[PDB]
Amino acid sequence: NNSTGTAALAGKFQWGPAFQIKQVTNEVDLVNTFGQPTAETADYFMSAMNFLQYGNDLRVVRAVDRDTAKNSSPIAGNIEYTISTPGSNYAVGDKITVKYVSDDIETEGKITEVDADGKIKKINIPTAKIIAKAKEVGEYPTLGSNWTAEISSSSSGLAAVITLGKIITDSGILLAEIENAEAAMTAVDFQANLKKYGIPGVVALYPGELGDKIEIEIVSKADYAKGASALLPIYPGGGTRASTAKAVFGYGPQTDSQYAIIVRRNDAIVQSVVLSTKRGGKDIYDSNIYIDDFFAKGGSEYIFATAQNWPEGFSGILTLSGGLSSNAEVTAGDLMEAWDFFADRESVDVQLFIAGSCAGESLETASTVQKHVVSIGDVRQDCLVLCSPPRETVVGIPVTRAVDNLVNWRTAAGSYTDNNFNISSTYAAIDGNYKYQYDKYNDVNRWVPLAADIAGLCARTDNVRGQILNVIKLAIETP
Repeated sequence: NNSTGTAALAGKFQWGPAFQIKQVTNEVDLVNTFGQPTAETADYFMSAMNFLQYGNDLRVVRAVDRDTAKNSSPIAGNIEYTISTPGSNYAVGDKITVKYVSDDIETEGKITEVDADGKIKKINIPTAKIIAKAKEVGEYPTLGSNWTAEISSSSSGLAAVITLGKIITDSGILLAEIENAEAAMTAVDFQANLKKYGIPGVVALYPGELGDKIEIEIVSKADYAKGASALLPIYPGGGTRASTAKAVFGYGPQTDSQYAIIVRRNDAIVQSVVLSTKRGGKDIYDSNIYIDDFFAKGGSEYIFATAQNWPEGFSGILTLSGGLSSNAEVTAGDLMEAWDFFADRESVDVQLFIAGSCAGESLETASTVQKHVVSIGDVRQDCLVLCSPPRETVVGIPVTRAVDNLVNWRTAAGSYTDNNFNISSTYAAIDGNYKYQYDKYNDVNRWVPLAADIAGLCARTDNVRGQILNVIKLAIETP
């Protein structure tokens, strides 16, 4: 395609997919997918963006901390609670009351599952009011000490003991690759709470606080006819809200195990589908609409779900929260794990390697990541690992000091003996100052690794050096 200028980029982004070789072609198409540049993301958004200027195709891989990244979920609003002593002779809509020091805060809780003897098996306490009061008095999400829960005064039956913990802030789920896809959606620990708080397994598709803006609306074949009147409840916040299902769908839920799903971000009805919890079942087109499969195959850009522990006849409003992409602490290695996705010609045909994108990171990682990226093009020898200097070394100081630094770094010598870049590949193209662009998003002038740019400048000229596009200043010039 002029010799198939396929770039390759890996780094931290505001939005997943995490650890996936998702391909990108437009700017407005990468924003859609990994979108705005945060002050922790900048140099990677730019890296891509100002490449797609000379760019046909870009293959990226988002680096997430696997240990602390989180996909927004419906678990992450609820409130710890443990039925210390199941009562007896209780029933199902017996109301529960959460007090703050003998003072009523929430009074809309309610037992929701008993057995034959009235032994309390499951309850549901809305947290809208309490997290409010709790935030308001420093006890968030700690809680516990002055926070108490009693039953109606009273339900038919007696003896019970509910014990309150903290406000759960761990969404309890992270989706990365798809080999693990619903396998994380089906972890004892996760699936556990989906039972405990009687909700379905519906989570945001990509790690990130950006997922908190999603709001699923679920209606079953049951409350679908009453679709207008049916007053869907809101988990975990509380309160209700008139359904909308029949007022958005023509083709309504067919079988009793089919549900209407309406996904919203910012009041926008981002997606609208009908799915089934029973394998095989299809729409009027023999399209397998069994939940687990539908999503298993790029079914939805926004969310991801699993029929497992999906409450029968469940209808309500799910509120995703606790969503948490942490670039906060993506370790250098967490980057190298990512880059590795390209280290075999068997798998990915990628011609160029944007590497300078780490220019800004911890000087150490600035060097050791790239250094390693070179050792991927080296061992594969179907590419160009192009690489740029660390901001530290080139942007602040005057040229006098500037060059001294660069040459020391390229060997060992003075200050950068340790974090050197002392390698020598015929595939290694290093990258020689650092560019000063304007950031149409944050609306600020910003220094970015120049390598990202020259790489697109290659996909161009011949097959894979002529002024660069959007520069407005270079660290050194020229002369």
